[PDB]
Amino acid sequence: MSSEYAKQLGAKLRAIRTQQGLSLHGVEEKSQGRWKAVVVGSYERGDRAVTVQRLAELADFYGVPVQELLP
Amino acid sequence: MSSEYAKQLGAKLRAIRTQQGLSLHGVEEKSQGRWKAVVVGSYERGDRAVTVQRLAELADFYGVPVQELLP
Repeated sequence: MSSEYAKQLGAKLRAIRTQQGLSLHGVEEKSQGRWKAVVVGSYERGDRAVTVQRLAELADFYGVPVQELLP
Repeated sequence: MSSEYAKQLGAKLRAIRTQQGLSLHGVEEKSQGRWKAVVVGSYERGDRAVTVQRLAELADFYGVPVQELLP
């Protein structure tokens, strides 16, 4: 994905996370360790590729439609 | 992405395409060549990775919400 797309997708992932009062540590705890803070952080910065499958899994985790996370 | 996820995502991409009466050639024509028949075909079989950005672009092209294409 383009740098801009990855950056914007990561920004929405960060916004949705913070919006429901979760820190990266909080995400790791709530997900029983499935979603590691370091990994989610990398997705949010756009430093690591977020696959469609992963995006769908995160959307479900956060309780929001995939559309809300799309740039 | 898992083989099953890629396969299912491709199946929905194929279903939506055919549903609106477009052949792979038709897609290449309607998209002025942006979406090549060989490439879209590979996405449909799950032989080539479909990025989130690409999925969003295809959803727009087909005129359907991204959700309709998600396994």
